[PDB]
Amino acid sequence: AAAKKVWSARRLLVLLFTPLALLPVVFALPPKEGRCLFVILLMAVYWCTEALPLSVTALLPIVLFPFMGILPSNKVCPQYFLDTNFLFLSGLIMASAIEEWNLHRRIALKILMLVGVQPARLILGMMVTTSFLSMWLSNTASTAMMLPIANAILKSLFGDEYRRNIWKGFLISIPYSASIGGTATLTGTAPNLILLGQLKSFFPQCDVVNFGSWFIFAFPLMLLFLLAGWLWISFLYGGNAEDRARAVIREEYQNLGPIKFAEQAVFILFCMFAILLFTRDPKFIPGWASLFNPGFLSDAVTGVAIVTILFFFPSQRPSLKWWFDFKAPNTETEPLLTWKKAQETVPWNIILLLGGGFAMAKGCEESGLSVWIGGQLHPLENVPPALAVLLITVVIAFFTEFASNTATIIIFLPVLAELAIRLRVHPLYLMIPGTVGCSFAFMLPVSTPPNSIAFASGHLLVKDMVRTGLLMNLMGVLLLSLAMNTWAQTIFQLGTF
Amino acid sequence: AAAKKVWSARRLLVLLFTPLALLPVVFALPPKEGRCLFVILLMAVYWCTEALPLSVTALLPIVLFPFMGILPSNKVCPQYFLDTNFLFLSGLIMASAIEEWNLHRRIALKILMLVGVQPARLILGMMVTTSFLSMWLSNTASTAMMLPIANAILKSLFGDEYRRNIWKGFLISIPYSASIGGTATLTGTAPNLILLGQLKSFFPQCDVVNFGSWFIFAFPLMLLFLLAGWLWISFLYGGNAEDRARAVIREEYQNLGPIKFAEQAVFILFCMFAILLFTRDPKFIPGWASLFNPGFLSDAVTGVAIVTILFFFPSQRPSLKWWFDFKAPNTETEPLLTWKKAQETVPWNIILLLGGGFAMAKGCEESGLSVWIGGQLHPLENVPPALAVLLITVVIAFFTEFASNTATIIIFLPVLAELAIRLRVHPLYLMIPGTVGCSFAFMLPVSTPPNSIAFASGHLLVKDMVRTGLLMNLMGVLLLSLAMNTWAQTIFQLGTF
Ligand SMILES: CC(C)CCC[C@@H](C)[C@H]1CC[C@H]2[C@@H]3CC=C4C[C@@H](O)CC[C@]4(C)[C@H]3CC[C@]12C
Ligand SMILES: CC(C)CCC[C@@H](C)[C@H]1CC[C@H]2[C@@H]3CC=C4C[C@@H](O)CC[C@]4(C)[C@H]3CC[C@]12C
Ligand SMILES: CC(C)CCC[C@@H](C)[C@H]1CC[C@H]2[C@@H]3CC=C4C[C@@H](O)CC[C@]4(C)[C@H]3CC[C@]12C
Ligand SMILES: CC(C)CCC[C@@H](C)[C@H]1CC[C@H]2[C@@H]3CC=C4C[C@@H](O)CC[C@]4(C)[C@H]3CC[C@]12C
Ligand SMILES: CC(C)CCC[C@@H](C)[C@H]1CC[C@H]2[C@@H]3CC=C4C[C@@H](O)CC[C@]4(C)[C@H]3CC[C@]12C
Ligand SMILES: CC(C)CCC[C@@H](C)[C@H]1CC[C@H]2[C@@H]3CC=C4C[C@@H](O)CC[C@]4(C)[C@H]3CC[C@]12C
Ligand SMILES: CC(C)CCC[C@@H](C)[C@H]1CC[C@H]2[C@@H]3CC=C4C[C@@H](O)CC[C@]4(C)[C@H]3CC[C@]12C
Ligand SMILES: CC(C)CCC[C@@H](C)[C@H]1CC[C@H]2[C@@H]3CC=C4C[C@@H](O)CC[C@]4(C)[C@H]3CC[C@]12C
Ligand SMILES: CC(C)CCC[C@@H](C)[C@H]1CC[C@H]2[C@@H]3CC=C4C[C@@H](O)CC[C@]4(C)[C@H]3CC[C@]12C
Ligand SMILES: CC(C)CCC[C@@H](C)[C@H]1CC[C@H]2[C@@H]3CC=C4C[C@@H](O)CC[C@]4(C)[C@H]3CC[C@]12C
Ligand SMILES: CC(C)CCC[C@@H](C)[C@H]1CC[C@H]2[C@@H]3CC=C4C[C@@H](O)CC[C@]4(C)[C@H]3CC[C@]12C
Ligand SMILES: CC(C)CCC[C@@H](C)[C@H]1CC[C@H]2[C@@H]3CC=C4C[C@@H](O)CC[C@]4(C)[C@H]3CC[C@]12C
Ligand SMILES: CCCCCCCCCCCCCC
Ligand SMILES: CCCCCCCCCCCCCC
Ligand SMILES: CCCCCCCCCCCCCC
Ligand SMILES: CCCCCCCCCCCCCC
Ligand SMILES: CCCCCCCCCCCCCC
Ligand SMILES: CCCCCCCCCCCCCC
Ligand code: NA
Ligand code: NA
Repeated sequence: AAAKKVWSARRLLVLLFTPLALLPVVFALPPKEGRCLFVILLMAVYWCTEALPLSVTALLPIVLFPFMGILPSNKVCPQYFLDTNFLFLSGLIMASAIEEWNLHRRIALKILMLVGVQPARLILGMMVTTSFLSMWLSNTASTAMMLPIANAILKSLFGDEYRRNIWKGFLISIPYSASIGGTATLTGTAPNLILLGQLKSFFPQCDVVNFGSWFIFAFPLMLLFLLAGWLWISFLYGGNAEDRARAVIREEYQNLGPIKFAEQAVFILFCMFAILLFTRDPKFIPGWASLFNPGFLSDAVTGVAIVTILFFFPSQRPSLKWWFDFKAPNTETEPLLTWKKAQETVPWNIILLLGGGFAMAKGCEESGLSVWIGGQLHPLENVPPALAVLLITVVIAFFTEFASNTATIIIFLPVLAELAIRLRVHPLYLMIPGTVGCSFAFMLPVSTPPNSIAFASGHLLVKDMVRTGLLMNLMGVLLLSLAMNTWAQTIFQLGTF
Repeated sequence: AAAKKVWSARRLLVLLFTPLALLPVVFALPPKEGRCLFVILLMAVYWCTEALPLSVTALLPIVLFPFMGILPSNKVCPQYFLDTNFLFLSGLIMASAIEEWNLHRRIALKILMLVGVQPARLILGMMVTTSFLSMWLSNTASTAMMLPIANAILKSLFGDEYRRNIWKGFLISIPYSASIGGTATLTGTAPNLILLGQLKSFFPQCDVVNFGSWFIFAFPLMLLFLLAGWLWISFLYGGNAEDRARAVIREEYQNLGPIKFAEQAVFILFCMFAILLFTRDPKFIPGWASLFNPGFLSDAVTGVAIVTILFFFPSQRPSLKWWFDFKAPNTETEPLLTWKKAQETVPWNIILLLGGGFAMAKGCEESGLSVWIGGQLHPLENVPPALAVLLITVVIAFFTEFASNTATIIIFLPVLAELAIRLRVHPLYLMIPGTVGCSFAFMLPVSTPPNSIAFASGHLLVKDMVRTGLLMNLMGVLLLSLAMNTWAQTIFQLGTF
């Protein structure tokens, strides 16, 4: 009867009744901690229910922290453009340049010719390809470059319900596989570097964690959880015609024609971007960042420097004969990427969302909410450490679904640092589960910017990724427990304290 | 002969030959100061020559400051989203909402009916109206709301060279008049508040400057320089037909129809935005910011809070009968502004440009370049103070043309604070000329975000605003000298030290 009427006004009802519902939180715990917790929970609920646009919800700290006395306006505001947001923006512009010169179509056609016209084969091929792309680039970047290729693939092989279910699954596989791929390498995603820096600050003595040890630990996790995710996606979606389809694919590749100068320039800039990101500061061999002041350089500088080249590099072959040829027309050359096209194709909503995550994080530590959470976990000492770390990674994997991976790892890592020493257990035994599990962002679009990129297409529903990410998070937590129980205690020698 | 060939490749030639030309600067003065000066001059040249897009040039500090050892990456990047950038973004979104509901057309038609079909009358009317709008709102905001009205006006009265010259002049009058209007009131523009805060920090004893004194000092400057600018624009541009034109104007107003609920809601949100901005913290009567922690609240919080309402407020009249009427269709209501339309219509290039200004400013003080500049001005002591302040405001008015007003005022105000004490003159006699003259941004689009908004239309040329802003800056400097010589020495009692 009235259920349809209530469900029609879902937005305003949630907006007006969420602060009222979360009001007892403020009175439950100390004032600043209570107000910060109220802000965090309000932001999470508004993100999950889509009561406000993700960007608008991300701007909530600017209003809430100063009014509640948590952070000044001059402190919460600069958090929205930390250097990580520049790296993500530079990756987005690089992906925009890749799309704009039809390089994604060439890559997609190459993938179809290599793999074939089989939805399961194509899904798995992009799973491994995007994970490989994510071991060196950020998850948001790799997702922003792999949705163009995936959409080209779909428009290729498909030119009823099976098609559109394949659409849903074929597009859900990319952000998930990017989040999977970010975990194995320290350079793969920001939370790994956050873990390393926080370990250096908290524990100068502990130096067993490097690129090699982290890679040998987490690559099996990549393989296992990637296969598990691929099987889940395949089962949920998809369970002389082949010769004709391959003939059409080859005809389309020939219709693409020879590679243009702009495509080669964009691809070479991509290769330089990835190589400079990886070689900036490896932890086994020093990088080129050692040639300058320590701590002055980051991945944001590399990204911005690479992107700057796209805005003045010519898109056509420059010939010295033009200067001598007075008969040649005097027209300005087209750059690789104009700012107009970039501004049209850059998702600034994602930038604002990441900024909201950073701001809510800084509010969390500054208000003392993180210290309060660490203090509240004190009675978790009689509980055996194994399933204690199990429930810790469960709650971390289920809280990273609201904020970004970077925000949740910054919020929770010092809490785990205090908790591990307080419970006389090995710190890494709690350091690593949180860092890996924060990348398990699968429920909502706001969980990670890759998911927002996925719904940028419009073929994915919230309920679908909710249903998939439930079991994705479950298997991720189970494999984290397996890693902590079998081969983490020897690689990082964390089995003895 | 080859002049056309060289002028064809203006972009790359400037890009490659500007660092080479500015190379001796690094060796001329101490290393960090030299590198910072090189960055500032390179950014200014690239902005003036359009060698790179304004946003791309604004991103130069992220690459240059960390590589040159001036600022760390974690200290340059957050400068791009200081709270000044949220206030401007909120104003841009508010202007977008005003445009999206055709309120600008209603205001424009009202202006034509009040004024008449006369280009000089309309130009002057918008001069005073935009100056009035700028006494309480930021220059960028008021410009972003007044270009829509101006474009509606042009499409109204005009439906050969005289038309298009009127186009140029009619569109140049808005950003200029906004920059004029920002100076008279402390709340008018950010540099006035920067002056007040820097005066409080440097000179706690000096408290003669308040809202009333600044207003009575600078309102005559508004009137004089506004009339001078209006005469210059009129002379440069523009030097029973009237009844029929007025009949068409009235017919268009009737075609607009009755004001919709969305238009009234947007206008009321505008009024609340302006009132809350003005009453947040007046310096003669305390505002509502005194109800909270001191220094926690700013104009950014007010702007974001007001803009947040636009994204969930319904655009249609909500009736309680809908709940009882079970036969009514159950469709979601349209909000006042969706995030998609805002993201389409927000000029993020302006946000990046302002961030580049903030970053280059912080690089300027951190590297010691500001202290070096202050030390170099030591031999300017035998020169009489009058024409010394004249040349000081000349160089300030001619340097604010490259960076934003906020960036240049932050860069130069501490330098003037040291210089005034070093030359045993009244500090305000140097405080005020710099603050007012930094708002004299008239040469280039990068001089102030209002100018970028002006070229957002595309009917303005660089040479035209260069030609106009030359004399605009000249008259502004002359009137600053007049104010410093006649009625500043009594209002601020700065004639005796
Ligand atoms: C927003 C909707 C969708 C989810 C539910 C949120 C609200 C109703 C829930 C979430 C967690 C809840 C709190 C959990 C624990 C406590 C401590 C107790 O001593 C008093 C009640 C209090 C403070 C609860 C109040 C209600 C609460 C804030
Ligand atoms: C996880 C699901 C069930 C609920 C949604 C998450 C939020 C709203 C829940 C999860 C656990 C909850 C907390 C559990 C226990 C306490 C201690 C009590 O003295 C005050 C409330 C407080 C601090 C709760 C606040 C609300 C809380 C943070
Ligand atoms: C083996 C015979 C039949 C075919 C030849 C192999 C071809 C199709 C394979 C071999 C190596 C492959 C490349 C390996 C890695 C990458 C990087 C990835 O980001 C996009 C796809 C791309 C660029 C692949 C395209 C297809 C490729 C070029
Ligand atoms: C191929 C394109 C993308 C350019 C990148 C080339 C890479 C491989 C180059 C460029 C700069 C180089 C670094 C420059 C300086 C040093 C310091 C030295 O004590 C050890 C080697 C090391 C750390 C180099 C390693 C290789 C390096 C990172
Ligand atoms: C590096 C030294 C030589 C100075 C800089 C020379 C630059 C400005 C010159 C060298 C070669 C030139 C290119 C040669 C040929 C063409 C094709 C024609 O449609 C004009 C643009 C374009 C694309 C020229 C742009 C300018 C250019 C790139
Ligand atoms: C919302 C963000 C900032 C943090 C995530 C939710 C936090 C506040 C929740 C998640 C799980 C919660 C804990 C769950 C169970 C217990 C056991 C008992 O002693 C009550 C408090 C305590 C220790 C809770 C404290 C609050 C807690 C840590
Ligand atoms: C970029 C173009 C358009 C404008 C001109 C910029 C270059 C050529 C100019 C601007 C200011 C100049 C500097 C001004 C003063 C000095 C100090 C002197 O002891 C050595 C030369 C040196 C260091 C000049 C070198 C050339 C210079 C850097
Ligand atoms: C204003 C026009 C003429 C030039 C463009 C502005 C820049 C490039 C000019 C204006 C004034 C110039 C400065 C004037 C005097 C000196 C002192 C000398 O020991 C080193 C160079 C230095 C520090 C110059 C550097 C370049 C400079 C800052
Ligand atoms: C005097 C007779 C002939 C006509 C009636 C006067 C009308 C046309 C005038 C009187 C006051 C005027 C308003 C005064 C101030 C503003 C705010 C400005 O931001 C937009 C125009 C607007 C909204 C004006 C519109 C025209 C207006 C309503
Ligand atoms: C009309 C719409 C836009 C709402 C704004 C109303 C304005 C005029 C109201 C709202 C909040 C008010 C302030 C609330 C509290 C105080 C502190 C008191 O010691 C002096 C008055 C002062 C400073 C009020 C001044 C008037 C004020 C600023
Ligand atoms: C404040 C209390 C009453 C709870 C919140 C009630 C809100 C959700 C209700 C009250 C009146 C309602 C509006 C009444 C009429 C219409 C027209 C119809 O096309 C549905 C949408 C719309 C625009 C409704 C949207 C939801 C609404 C604004
Ligand atoms: C580029 C930004 C950061 C600053 C603006 C330009 C600065 C560097 C320029 C503008 C005018 C210049 C001054 C002009 C004249 C003199 C007199 C003599 O003693 C040489 C140095 C000195 C004192 C110059 C120092 C540098 C200076 C202050
Ligand atoms: C004085 C009371 C403090 C605790 C309650 C604060 C409630 C703030 C609600 C903000 C809602 C913003 C979105 C509409
Ligand atoms: C104890 C000092 C602060 C008291 C008020 C805290 C809550 C303020 C909420 C402001 C909400 C503004 C929404 C636009
Ligand atoms: C035979 C190979 C021809 C290659 C042509 C394209 C070269 C593109 C180079 C881009 C370099 C970008 C960084 C300077
Ligand atoms: C070691 C030399 C330091 C001084 C010169 C630095 C030159 C930097 C040029 C950067 C140009 C960026 C736009 C192409
Ligand atoms: C004295 C330590 C720094 C030496 C080098 C200074 C100049 C660096 C320029 C880097 C330019 C990078 C362009 C992409
Ligand atoms: C008779 C007057 C009718 C007015 C209808 C429109 C009212 C709009 C109110 C907007 C309020 C925005 C802040 C809550
Ligand atoms: Na997350
Ligand atoms: Na300026």
